[PDB]
Amino acid sequence: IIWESLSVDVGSQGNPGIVEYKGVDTKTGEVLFEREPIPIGTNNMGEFLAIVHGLRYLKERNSRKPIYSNSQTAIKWVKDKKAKSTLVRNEETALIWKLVDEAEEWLNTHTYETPILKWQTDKWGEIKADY
RNA sequence: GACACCGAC
DNA sequence: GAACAGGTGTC
Ligand SMILES: [Cl-]
Ligand code: NA
Repeated sequence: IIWESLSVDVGSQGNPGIVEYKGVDTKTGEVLFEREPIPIGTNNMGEFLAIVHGLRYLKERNSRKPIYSNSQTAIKWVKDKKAKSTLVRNEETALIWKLVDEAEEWLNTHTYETPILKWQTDKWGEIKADY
């Protein structure tokens, strides 16, 4: 474990359903950011937004710490700069799809060296940002 | 299919 | 705390 890191995760009520996410200091569990709930989204959209918010957070603070995510899906989406969600686009899902499109747009207009690391839940237990 | 992840004593 | 039925994604 790279203890000098940011861990991020989604939490939801329903999937699809109400989605939020947070970022914590891996060593302490201190909460560094938390997103206001978004009324309908998916687990994987939330995981993606959490990583990209973490990138933005660390870049603004000139931090070189890595990010841990437990999401193989979201780590791939970030590497690709494309969130390949199945969630239908409708008036109910407009909000989350706007956030996702904006996060992709951030990735296409900024650089980062931040390592995005898979949290190994099977070895290490739940990620520290788990709800 | 395998894997990573997220309502109801 | 501990003991069936879902969706969202990749490989
Ligand atoms: Cl960054
Ligand atoms: Na985890």
